[PDB]
Amino acid sequence: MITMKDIIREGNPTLRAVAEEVPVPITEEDRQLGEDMLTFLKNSQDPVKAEELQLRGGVGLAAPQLDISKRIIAVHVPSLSTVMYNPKILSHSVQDVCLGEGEGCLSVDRDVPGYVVRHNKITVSYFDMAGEKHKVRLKNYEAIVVQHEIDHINGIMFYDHINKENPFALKEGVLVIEL
Ligand SMILES: CCCCC[C@H](CC(=O)NO)C(=O)N[C@H](C(=O)N1CCC[C@H]1CO)C(C)C
Ligand code: NI
Repeated sequence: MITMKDIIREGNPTLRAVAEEVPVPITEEDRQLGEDMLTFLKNSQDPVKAEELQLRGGVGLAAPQLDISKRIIAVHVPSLSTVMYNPKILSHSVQDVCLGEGEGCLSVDRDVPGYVVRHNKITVSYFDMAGEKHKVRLKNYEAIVVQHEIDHINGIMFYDHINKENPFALKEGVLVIEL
């Protein structure tokens, strides 16, 4: 089962590499990995299990974070709960958005203050565990989570987006989500 022991941290080069496309039809191993990833997210959100297993809560996870350089992401937003294989953003809004409390990441063991501005709306295509294609329109928090995970498969970390000089600057027009 995935626990914090399996999640690599900032400094590990795999987090900055570009993940490899996975085969379609989906391999049984990639299917299994996806299942284990979703199970981790659910476990991390269960107050009791999170304590038992000493897990940090998370709403998304990308294969590279497990030192598996593959384009596989799992999301469990408290809704949206699924595993996306070879996900790609086909289009996005002009309008941007950011979480008022900033972002964190299971691979980052330090607090990095500041706004992470992303697109408020995105259209994403992906293959599910059965290798069947889906095209979904996401927005707000769900869009933020998916962009955070897709960034991982492109070797990008949330803090790469922070304006170090002015971390809480808010360009006129950007939306804010407060959880
Ligand atoms: C919103 C963008 C998606 C964040 C995904 C991460 C999980 C992760 O490491 N993904 O790669 C998470 O849950 N992080 C948490 C997080 O940043 N959260 C949880 C509630 C919303 C937001 C607050 O900043 C903290 C607990 C580390
Ligand atoms: Ni992360």
